[PDB]
Amino acid sequence: QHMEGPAAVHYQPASPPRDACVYSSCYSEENVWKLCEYIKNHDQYPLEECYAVFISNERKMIPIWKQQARPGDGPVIWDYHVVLLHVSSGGQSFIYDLDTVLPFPCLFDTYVEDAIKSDDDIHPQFRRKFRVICADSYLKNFASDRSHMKDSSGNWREPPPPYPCIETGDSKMNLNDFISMDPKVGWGAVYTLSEFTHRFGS
Repeated sequence: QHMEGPAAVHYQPASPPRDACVYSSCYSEENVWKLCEYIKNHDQYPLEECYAVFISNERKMIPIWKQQARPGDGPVIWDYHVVLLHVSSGGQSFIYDLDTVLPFPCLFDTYVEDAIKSDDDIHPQFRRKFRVICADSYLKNFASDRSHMKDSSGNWREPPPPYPCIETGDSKMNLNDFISMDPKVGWGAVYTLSEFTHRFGS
């Protein structure tokens, strides 16, 4: 036997159940934005405990396992993917990924072990980096006009979410500044996988 040695065994989710959340396939940046908006308006948790997490790399090709789009043991290769991180006040982190087949929410270490996996044996151009943006800053600064989701004739590659584009007073499109993992660009902090797990893991 091994003791763990605060443990959020009675943790109450910060969102409704998965199937009650606003969701559009291939718009995880907006799915996460809508979770942040829910948390802000629900007055259950401080918004400052929550983070939007962009996952990508220089070549924009990241594997993620346990994804609903490819049931089974293989990964989805995304250009980028976004999840919500809640660092609960006792220190235990939870990941909210509407696209995972893992629990919603999922303990941080379980998500990193099963959905992300180690980069040690991954071909280097597929290795993952993480941009972590406070949810308040994400709601204040993110904007997307969805122009990246159209084909060469201007028609939707994937059907858009059923509400108007997210925009701010300062921008109608800055998605590339969140997908970027250049720390000189955008908002938040950029981590390698080992830095990310060192920072938030138990």
